[PDB]
Amino acid sequence: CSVDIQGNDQMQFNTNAITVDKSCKQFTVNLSHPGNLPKNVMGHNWVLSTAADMQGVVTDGMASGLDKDYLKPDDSRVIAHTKLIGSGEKDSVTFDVSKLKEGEQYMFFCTFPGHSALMKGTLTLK
Ligand SMILES: [Cu+2]
Repeated sequence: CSVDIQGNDQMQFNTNAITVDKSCKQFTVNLSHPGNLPKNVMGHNWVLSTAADMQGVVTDGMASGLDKDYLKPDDSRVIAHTKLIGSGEKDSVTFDVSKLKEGEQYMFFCTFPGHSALMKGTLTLK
């Protein structure tokens, strides 16, 4: 596995490169959030996808807007999204690891309006 990742008010993250073990049936991510800069001024998503899909889930996800969770509905290009948290929250995602092959490249990110540039990392498997 579990990671404990957290973003600031800088538009950053920490763990801009994850590694999930194969000797582990599921994976869980926990997002937290640090200063008082609300979920309309700095919210952070932790969405996962492959570095060939991101443009979908960033773009289509900024289309959706706030309420939709800056990440559209269904998106079968996401294997894991937490939700848009903000200052003082925490949330979590407990996904399968079936859902990921090995020898694929997966990037993670925050679909809020422009933080998918400084907030990206990688998820390789194992
Ligand atoms: Cu963000």
